[PDB]
Amino acid sequence: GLPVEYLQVPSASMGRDIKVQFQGGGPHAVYLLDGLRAQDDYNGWDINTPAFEEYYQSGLSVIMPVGGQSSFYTDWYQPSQSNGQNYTYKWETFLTREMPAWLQANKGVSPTGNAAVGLSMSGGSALILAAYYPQQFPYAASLSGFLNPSESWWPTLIGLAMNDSGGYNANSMWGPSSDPAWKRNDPMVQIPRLVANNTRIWVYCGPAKFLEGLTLRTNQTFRDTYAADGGRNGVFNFPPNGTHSWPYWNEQLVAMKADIQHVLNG
Repeated sequence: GLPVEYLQVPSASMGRDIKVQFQGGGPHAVYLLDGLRAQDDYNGWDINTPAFEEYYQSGLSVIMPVGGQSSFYTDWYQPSQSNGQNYTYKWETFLTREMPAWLQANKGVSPTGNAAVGLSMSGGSALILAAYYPQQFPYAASLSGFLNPSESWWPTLIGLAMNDSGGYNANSMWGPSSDPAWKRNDPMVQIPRLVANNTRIWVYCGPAKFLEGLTLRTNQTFRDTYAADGGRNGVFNFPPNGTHSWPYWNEQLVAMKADIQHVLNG
């Protein structure tokens, strides 16, 4: 393995340095993306789980970016017009070009053959990353993600969640919900890409009752649509007693370990 390192990785596009938590152990890597309330000091996976301990000696490096609260790890249209953001979020640019090039040049981490693992806001992001960058991400996991952001109740619920996580503006990110950027970044809409790429996908989920019914309809509709579209490379875990929380999110990270090992490492 490797002692956990704390890296400063420059982002030309965002005009600043992005902190990155890193643990070596192999040329391919698991990207652990954070949730809606991503803090600026440490990645949620490291604050809350033994994710590093669990992938030590796995044959895989672990990459744990820091920051990007309410960013959906996407390239925003503009700075958030609401909370005085003085720059434009460009996290997709960062994760698909700037971080991997840094990591290949300085550490020999391969820019292809990796896994994207996301939760909450980045669950969908991990699927979108694999949909448009299949060489970089043959494996993607969404744990309690927004599988259908562009549809029905979700744009409002996302906008309200961002409002409540740092005062961010979904309008600055992807425009109003009629904007095509909403459907470009909708995992449900991009299922044919996941099917065409033969991406290995791992999907978990487990007022409040209304909210559960919304996620249940959305996630079952996702599963249904993936299978109807020819998907053969998915795992869908909807345990009744699973929760929307770090211990179950970690339980899923552990359960897919062997899965990621076989896919990325043959």
